[PDB]
Amino acid sequence: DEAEASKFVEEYDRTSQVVWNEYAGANWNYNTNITTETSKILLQKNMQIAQHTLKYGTQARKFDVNQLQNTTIKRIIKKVQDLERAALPAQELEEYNKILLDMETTYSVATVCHPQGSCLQLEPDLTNVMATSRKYEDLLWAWEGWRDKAGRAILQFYPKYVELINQAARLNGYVDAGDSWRSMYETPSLEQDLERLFQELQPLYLNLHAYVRRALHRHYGAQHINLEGPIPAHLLGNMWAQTWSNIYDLVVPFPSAPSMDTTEAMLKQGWTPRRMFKEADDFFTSLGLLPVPPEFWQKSMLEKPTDGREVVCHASAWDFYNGKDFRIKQCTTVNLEDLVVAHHEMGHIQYFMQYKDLPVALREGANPGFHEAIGDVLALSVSTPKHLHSLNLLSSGSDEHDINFLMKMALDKIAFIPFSYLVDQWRWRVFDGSITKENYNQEWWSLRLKYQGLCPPVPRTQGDFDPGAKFHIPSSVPYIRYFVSFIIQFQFHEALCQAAGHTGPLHKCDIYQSKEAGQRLATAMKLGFSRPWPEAMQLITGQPQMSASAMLSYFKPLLDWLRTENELHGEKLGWP
Ligand SMILES: *[C@@H]1O[C@H](CO[C@@H]2O[C@@H](C)[C@@H](O)[C@@H](O)[C@@H]2O)[C@@H](O[C@@H]2O[C@H](CO)[C@@H](O[C@@H]3O[C@H](CO[C@H]4O[C@H](CO)[C@@H](O)[C@H](O)[C@@H]4O[C@@H]4O[C@H](CO)[C@@H](O)[C@H](O)[C@H]4NC(C)=O)[C@@H](O)[C@H](O[C@H]4O[C@H](CO)[C@@H](O)[C@H](O)[C@@H]4O[C@@H]4O[C@H](CO)[C@@H](O)[C@H](O)[C@H]4NC(C)=O)[C@@H]3O)[C@H](O)[C@H]2NC(C)=O)[C@H](O)[C@H]1NC(C)=O
Ligand SMILES: C[C@H](N[C@H](C(=O)O)[C@@H]1CCCN1C(=O)[C@@H](N)Cc1ccccc1)C(=O)N1CCC[C@H]1C(=O)O
Ligand SMILES: *[C@@H]1O[C@H](CO)[C@@H](O)[C@H](O)[C@H]1NC(C)=O
Ligand SMILES: [Cl-]
Ligand SMILES: [Cl-]
Ligand SMILES: [Zn+2]
Repeated sequence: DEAEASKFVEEYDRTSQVVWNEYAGANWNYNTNITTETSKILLQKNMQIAQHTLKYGTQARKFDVNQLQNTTIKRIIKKVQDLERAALPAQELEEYNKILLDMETTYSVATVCHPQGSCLQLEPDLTNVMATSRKYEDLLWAWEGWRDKAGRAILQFYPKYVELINQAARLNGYVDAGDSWRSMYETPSLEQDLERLFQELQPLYLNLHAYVRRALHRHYGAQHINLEGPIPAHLLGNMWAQTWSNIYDLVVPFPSAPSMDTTEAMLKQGWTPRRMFKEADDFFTSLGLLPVPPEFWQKSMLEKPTDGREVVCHASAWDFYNGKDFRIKQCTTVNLEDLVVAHHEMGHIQYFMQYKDLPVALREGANPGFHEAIGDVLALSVSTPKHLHSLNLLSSGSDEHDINFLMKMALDKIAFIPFSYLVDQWRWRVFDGSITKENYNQEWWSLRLKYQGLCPPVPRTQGDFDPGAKFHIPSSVPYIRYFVSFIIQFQFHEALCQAAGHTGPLHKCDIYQSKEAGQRLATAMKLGFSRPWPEAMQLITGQPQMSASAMLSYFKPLLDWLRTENELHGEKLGWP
């Protein structure tokens, strides 16, 4: 009956709200007051939600959904039939939840110590080392040490995790966990579409890579940089070499056009975590988008707590499933990177608020990439010299300043493309059994080489598990969403710049206060997961494909500059 599928999704919706709230409830209380008290309540909440998932998922499975007339109801029920981990038998479920928890915990408490000297955590201590050291051996120490202590300690967990995550996926009708993850895009052509997009950004990436390598050669010495080879992975200013803007100082196109210390000026002006998020909120509301509610301000955690209570520090945005309570937890450092991340997280919150009246099953982004993209869009405008100046973080003109800013943007946006691409290429092949525990690491480095053109500064040996040194691997968060985000964020920016009436070069656009730009975003965000994502894309951009052409157009002046510069020096693009 049509009416009985209707009643079912109504009940699911009512009961999911309550149960999901309680779990987000408990999970929050844990994350922002790790104790074994909150940790014991979290465990009990895990079983509660698994038990509701099972109850509802079993019932949803009894609907012959072909026969379902209403498309929203068909779509909700189809999703409820996926139990996720709740599909597992009781034993396996217990052990998977515990694997996830032990992996996350291992990663987040791992420290690197000098022999009778200090122990360094990943944030801020090792992150700052990677960002600011210019000494090969000091970078290597932090780079190797992090892998020694985080990645190797993940390895004892990973095989069992893969086994249980694949098992849950097969139990929900997928072939393996990767297949389950890719199905979030509802795009049978996903893998080839992503490949084409990655191929489109190779000229820009290869030219960026070659110019950066020559600049490293100049700093680190001819004996340590091969001008036709991969770059050693510890020299890019970032623990994973996944963004390169901390070595802007070594690579500036035009040293003659100096620019302000963004970080120093924020500090210099006593920016706090709160001002950072307040500025993010202001940008959202300038677009006519929704302000975060008063509750957000009361309950969010915007900086490492100081009552000596212990917390999980990775920036994250939280929906509590009651249409009222949305939160961010981030141990905000006062710097440029973190201001972007504030925007990133605030984009998540905006989406939560835009779709909060849908059925919970439809409360997701049009695809995971759209969710990751929202904040970054706003942040592209934020990073303009024009905007940074309006916030009193830059002094201003020239072609030089322009090429300098593009370079700064490139070391964030372009460098991340291969990295964000390779992560799930690796995991997809682990999940499908192509990569086994005997070759996790070797296959990671194959992809690190093939896609990013990087090599490990020291030989890896059996027992290393470098992937486990990147948060999302032990936390089991899919990563392709970030490669998608990075492409479609420039298309969004181009479309909103167009809505806003900007003309001339795309990278000069700043959509601050554009109500036309807000309306495009709001309409798409309001859809949630109610319609195939090409419809949200078409709402924003007027067409329905993912496309690198906007990112290319944004970067085109930099492409020309890098070609001229690379050609002048005879660079050989790539790493034979
Ligand atoms: C197939 O089924 C789907 C699903 O049906 C729904 O779910 C199933 C399981 C059954 O329960 C159904 O009975 C139930 O209808 C059908 O899709 C639905 O179709 C109707 C319209 O035909 C849509 O109604 C719109 O709903 C929005 C918002 O909905 C929520 O939020 C409101 C405000 O917060 C609140 O008033 C509602 O009660 C509702 O509540 C939420 O419900 C979800 C669960 O569904 C729950 O999880 C939430 O927690 C809960 N929220 C709260 C607060 O508790 C509503 O805003 C719309 O109003 C406008 O639309 C009318 C039509 O044009 C218009 O006459 C009104 O004046 C009003 O106008 C607009 O108002 C705006 C803003 O103020 C204004 O700017 C505009 O100018 C104005 N527009 C005009 C005049 O053009 C509206 O009623 C449902 O959204 C929709 N559900 C979804 C998400 O798909 C589908 O129709 C069926 N298909 C077929 C083949 O028939
Ligand atoms: C810091 C940023 N943090 C993430 C993040 O915000 O995504 C955190 C951790 C990963 C999940 N996450 C969240 O906050 C989610 N609750 C977001 C979400 C998931 C599903 C549905 C809706 C919303 C991040 O890792 N980033 C940011 C860019 C690159 C990547 C990285 O650091 O490697
Ligand atoms: C932290 O946890 C303990 C045990 O759950 C609790 O009693 C205490 O109130 C919490 N502290 C804060 C500040 O939330
Ligand atoms: Cl690595
Ligand atoms: Cl994803
Ligand atoms: Zn995110």
